[PDB]
Amino acid sequence: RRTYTLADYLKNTFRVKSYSLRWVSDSEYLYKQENNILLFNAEHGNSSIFLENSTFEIFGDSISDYSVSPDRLFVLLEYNYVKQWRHSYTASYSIYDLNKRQLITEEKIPNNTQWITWSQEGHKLAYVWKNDIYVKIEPHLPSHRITSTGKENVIFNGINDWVYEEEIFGAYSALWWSPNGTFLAYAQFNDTGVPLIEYSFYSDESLQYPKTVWIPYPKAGAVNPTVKFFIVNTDSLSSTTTTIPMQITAPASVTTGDHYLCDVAWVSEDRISLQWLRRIQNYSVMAICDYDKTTLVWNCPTTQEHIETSATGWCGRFRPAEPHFTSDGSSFYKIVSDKDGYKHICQFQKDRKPEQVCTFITKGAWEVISIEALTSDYLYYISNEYKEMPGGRNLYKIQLTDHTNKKCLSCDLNPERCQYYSVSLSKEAKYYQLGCRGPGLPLYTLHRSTDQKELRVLEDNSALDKMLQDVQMPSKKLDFIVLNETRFWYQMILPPHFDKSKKYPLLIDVYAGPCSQKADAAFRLNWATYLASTENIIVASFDGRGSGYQGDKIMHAINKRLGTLEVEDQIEAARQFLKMGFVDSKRVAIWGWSYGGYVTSMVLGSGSGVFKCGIAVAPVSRWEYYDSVYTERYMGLPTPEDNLDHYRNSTVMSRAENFKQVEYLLIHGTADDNVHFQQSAQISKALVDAGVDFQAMWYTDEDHGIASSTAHQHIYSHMSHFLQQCFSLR
Amino acid sequence: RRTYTLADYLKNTFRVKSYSLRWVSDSEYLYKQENNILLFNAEHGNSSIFLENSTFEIFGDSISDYSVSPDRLFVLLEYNYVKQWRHSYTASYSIYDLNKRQLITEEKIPNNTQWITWSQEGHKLAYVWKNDIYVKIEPHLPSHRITSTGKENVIFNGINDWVYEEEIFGAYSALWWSPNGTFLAYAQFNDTGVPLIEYSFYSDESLQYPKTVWIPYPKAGAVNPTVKFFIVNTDSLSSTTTTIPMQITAPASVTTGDHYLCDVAWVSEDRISLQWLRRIQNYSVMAICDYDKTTLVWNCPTTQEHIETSATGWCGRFRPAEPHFTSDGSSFYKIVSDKDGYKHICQFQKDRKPEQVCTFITKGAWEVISIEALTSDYLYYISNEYKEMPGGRNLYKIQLTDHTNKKCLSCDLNPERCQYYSVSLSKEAKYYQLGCRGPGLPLYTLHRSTDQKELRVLEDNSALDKMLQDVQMPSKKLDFIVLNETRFWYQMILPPHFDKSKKYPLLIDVYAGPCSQKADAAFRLNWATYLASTENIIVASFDGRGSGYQGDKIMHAINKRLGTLEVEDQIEAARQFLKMGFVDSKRVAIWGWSYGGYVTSMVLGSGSGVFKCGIAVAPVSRWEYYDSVYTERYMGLPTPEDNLDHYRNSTVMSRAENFKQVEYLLIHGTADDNVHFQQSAQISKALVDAGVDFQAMWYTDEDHGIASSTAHQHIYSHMSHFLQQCFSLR
Ligand SMILES: *[C@@H](N)[C@@H]1CC[C@H](C#C)N1C(=O)[C@@H](N)C1CCCC1
Repeated sequence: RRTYTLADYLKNTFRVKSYSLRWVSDSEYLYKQENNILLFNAEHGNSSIFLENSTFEIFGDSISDYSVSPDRLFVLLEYNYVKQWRHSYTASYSIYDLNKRQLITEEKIPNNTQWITWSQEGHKLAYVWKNDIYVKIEPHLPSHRITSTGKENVIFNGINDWVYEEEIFGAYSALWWSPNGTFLAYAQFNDTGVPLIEYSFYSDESLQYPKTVWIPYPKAGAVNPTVKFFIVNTDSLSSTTTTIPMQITAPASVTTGDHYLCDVAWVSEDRISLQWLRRIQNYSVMAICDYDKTTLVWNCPTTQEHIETSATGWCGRFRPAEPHFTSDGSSFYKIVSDKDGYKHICQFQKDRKPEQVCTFITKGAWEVISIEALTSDYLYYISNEYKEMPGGRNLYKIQLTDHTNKKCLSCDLNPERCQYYSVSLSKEAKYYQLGCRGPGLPLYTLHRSTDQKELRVLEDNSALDKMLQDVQMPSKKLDFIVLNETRFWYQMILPPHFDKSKKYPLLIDVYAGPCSQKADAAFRLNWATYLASTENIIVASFDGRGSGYQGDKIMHAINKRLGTLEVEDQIEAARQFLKMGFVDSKRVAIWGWSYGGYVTSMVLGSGSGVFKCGIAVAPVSRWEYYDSVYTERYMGLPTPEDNLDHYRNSTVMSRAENFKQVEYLLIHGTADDNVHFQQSAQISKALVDAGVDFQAMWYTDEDHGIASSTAHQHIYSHMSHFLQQCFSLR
Repeated sequence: RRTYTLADYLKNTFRVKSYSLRWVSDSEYLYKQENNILLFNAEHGNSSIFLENSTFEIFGDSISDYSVSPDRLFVLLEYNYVKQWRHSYTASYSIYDLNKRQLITEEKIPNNTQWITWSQEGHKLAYVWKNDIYVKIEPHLPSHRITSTGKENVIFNGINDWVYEEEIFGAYSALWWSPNGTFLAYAQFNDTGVPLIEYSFYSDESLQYPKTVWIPYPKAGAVNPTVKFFIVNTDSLSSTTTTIPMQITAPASVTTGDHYLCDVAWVSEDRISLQWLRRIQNYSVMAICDYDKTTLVWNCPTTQEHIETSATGWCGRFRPAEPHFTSDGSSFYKIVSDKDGYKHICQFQKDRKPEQVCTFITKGAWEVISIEALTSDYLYYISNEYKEMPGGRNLYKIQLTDHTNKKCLSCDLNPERCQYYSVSLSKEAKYYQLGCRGPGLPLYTLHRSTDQKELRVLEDNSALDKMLQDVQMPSKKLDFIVLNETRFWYQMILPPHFDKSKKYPLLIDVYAGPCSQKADAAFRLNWATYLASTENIIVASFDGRGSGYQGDKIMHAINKRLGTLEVEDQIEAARQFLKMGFVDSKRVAIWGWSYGGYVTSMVLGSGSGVFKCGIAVAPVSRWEYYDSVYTERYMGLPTPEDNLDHYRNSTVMSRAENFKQVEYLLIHGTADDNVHFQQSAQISKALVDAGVDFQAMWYTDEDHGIASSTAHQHIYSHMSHFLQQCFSLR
């Protein structure tokens, strides 16, 4: 009869396993086992050593990661990893020759690389160092410098600047090898007119004078970085001191004013697909470009233009979805909202057709989460269609030649244990591995695409299961309440022997940002687990308006006015929970991180009287402080000629007064390059001028995630005690 | 039966009056009455209007202050005051012609002056603007630019750089008019090699991007600014486009390495006195310089050198005391430690004499606080001699011609009400005003120097007295405990009907920095008053080793090792207090600001088990972070060749562990240019790595004094609740 301690959480007492494989072909994959990379034969467990407990130990214990060339001939050894922003980071590398069985030592690779990657084919390498792109046709050979315009915080070649890395692409990389590795496409960013944000860094107590970090960061309405797209021919390198990359210029309907590069996708090797977006993400264009053999130039004829548009809000969930072309690149499938506002799959022809560019292959009041693979006859995707649960994830498949032949491949398997699947098909969809993140303990299995014969079970958390037997785990209800005649899903983490007649304190876990989803069928062991299993607190989340994957009617509901409906609906959800009975209305709280911290703060400052206390970590206090790409996507420009008013209305400080009726805890990281601290600093100041007492806590040199070990532990313990004090427990 | 509320303190319910006069001659003074400057006749209350309720109102309500030329012909009107550091600030000025009865409008004075002042004689003005010195022989006339080397954060002409303003001179000014206004002496500082500290400023929530303030600030051991001393001849100005100032060069025994300018003092008009100090304040030299009429140059012959030295610690209390020359400038009196280490008054002859430069005029185990005036026959000073109370202040006087004719002039007056006097003699000591800060309510009276006949009572707080009748005011014991065979004074603010048999919670109010004094006989209405009158908390302070005015044996006890004895003795004092009975050992706290916050933190982190909780505001966490002039004066240089070890031993972070046994509250101001925040940031981080929970609070854009109105209120309320929570009250 043991509970789930805060220590169980902080020390990670109960490890949850998984099976992260790396398809190397249509029939074999790689898998790390006891610091050994093994090659597995999907079909017969037939295994085999690929890299030993050994190898990795040479470069000390600093071996951050590894990357096997596609032709399985060499292996990249990452080490001396140094983080920088969400995805950026710099490591040192070593190429290990599998065949010759030793480390290539000749033409090494810069001891401070910002990015590196093999071609899709052989053993070609492209890496960015000092903001410049370099190429090595083969591992033993010398580097060919592709660019030289590179310069810190000014010119980025092959890597994204801060805002692009964070809001557009999602990674540091801005390189794209064409299939058959003939070309190498890359983007270039000029951060010149972009303003700077400059926070302090204290470092070891031995540093006598604190450093200062500057970053070209564009806040709402500020001048943004600029782009340029190039494609350099890899094959000529050996016969020149320099090659002259060819530039593609965004489509006219985008060049008139500020705009961004949305996504890159190689169709074939003489055809590439680029997606562009206007600064006001109202409009989007996806041009298809062909390589002219004669004049050695790329053409992006307006006939292959393709326009995406939204009269309700913005394009895509967080940006236009990616296209998936056929072999002959004659057509492509892409997820777009249908006549009803439901993100579905439809076909396109390379050449645009007058208001008929699409033919939907999917219909219904549910949405396609993502396209997973496109065979010559099949299109495997993932949707939240099954059991009308927008919070669930299942793997479907449609026969191209017959859109009727639609079959779910995960819906049966374990309806009880699994309702949230993650997938991963082999190079040519011959086999497919399934990741059950579903309600119960995560379950990984691999099947044979043909008949779905579950070849075997790769990982069932039997171990974690035996362990959790001696612990009083909490439960998780995932249902939905209905407001103004609409389904609105929510979830609750119920403490152990939860008795519907007694009354418990309630903690609302918030996010509620555009296209967010907190109510789902995924298994987790987090802080909320400890809060229910040991403090008997009910932790609930509610996906209200402007959220999830339930159509644009719900998502675009927030458009041009954040800090409105999503906040309100969060309060309503609490009301409703109270009406369910088992909630001690005298002890109801709410917390959130980043966007969630904003809503938390906006709820606490609404004076609805419904909440006692709350905690906001790295909150946003007013949209002018946040970056352009994100903010503007929903708020437009902060100008009288546009949406300045809603900007100035959705301020947290403008609600300082109402905080007198609440115990508030504001937490922020000192080195937060994302949500600047200026944000919380502006809040504390607002409350101080209002004469409202509250509790604060800064985390010296912590990121936007306050995730260093010691900090992570400290911030959760401190938040626990805050709730304990607030709920009269502790 | 009403108590003294936290509101009584914060809103300043009970105003304490005073009488701030401005001697205009040996017989008349100025006094502000209902926004009217009145001229009073010391002798017969004979008054008279000098400036009206009027005048001041023209320049709106922005009239920051006023300054009457010595020849009472014009008045300076300060307005548009903008603070910057402790004493620095910039205002706008207007010269008001008393005679012509209107504002001089012609040759105005720069709308952003950094400093200004009349000559000691007529109506000459010298002011610094844009770091350059300017002169106006008379108010209606045009400015004569004296310097032009001026440049922000680099070259300072006539004003002090940050460290000098803060640690050496105590004011922004670096100008000195000679008597008879012929010359104008000034110092010039080059901040060139001095490193920068750069904190952020957020300002109104409308500022989209936070500013950054940089300041050339030299931390312990860092490169210091450099000095140069000039004297320009004011009389030539009218006959040149430019004048060439003459430079005086510090004495040889100081020029070998880093050093500072200690103090400037004009002896006569052909003789000036400069005091210099080595970077290691072990040594000091006070040269006397004469103006050569022939070669038009100043000479500072080594024969008039004069050397001050300390084999126990540093020179002076916070720097060498100032000299007080005779009329004919043949001799001068200055406060220096005697053979026993007691700061006393002794005579010097312009020319130094081989190890006999001094002749003490004072002896005893008490010290002379300061010299107040030097007549042709009398020397008025202030000491803590009376009743062997080092915490008391009395005005004495000695007949020069007979050192026996020593008489105290304030010791009788009101032994009950007054034990802490402040003085102020007329231009030639014909009359003298007394300021009773003593035990009881402050009492101001003026007397006639001849026989001390108290002419009248200028201010007795009868008003405040009538008011405090209906309030249960706390008492204040000022006694001393004896440790290791030595007197050590302490004081306690006892709650109203204090009953020696019951038991109260204890709050130690700390400072305990070198030459500090918290135990004195001065009347005050502060936070501690509220804490006793309404929370029944005993607030006590203790002057232990390395403190007050009780000889160098006690003061220099800390030398080369801060964060030692002064911390310990503070704990001992608590022990002793407990042994006195009336202290609930289960509820003992301790707080402090700046230096006090350091000791508080060092005590809490000592694991002595004696304290429950504590509060540290803008603390120092390790001496390498604090500035050079201050730190080095007691710690030397942070180098292995000197005192690096004691620097690294006295760290607050090195005691993180021991904080597990304490409720700690760390508070810091965001725009603290004095104690950088880097300090608290380094502490929070230390505790977080130690896994020690604690409470924090930052004050957005607040100074080192967190003294803006809203902030001041907020920080005390928050501290109150912290103690309330800690002491189980609230
Ligand atoms: C906190 N999560 C901040 C607050 C605003 C925005 C959101 C949501 N945000 C981000 O960090 C975003 N970059 C966000 C990360 C995942 C999708 C976009």
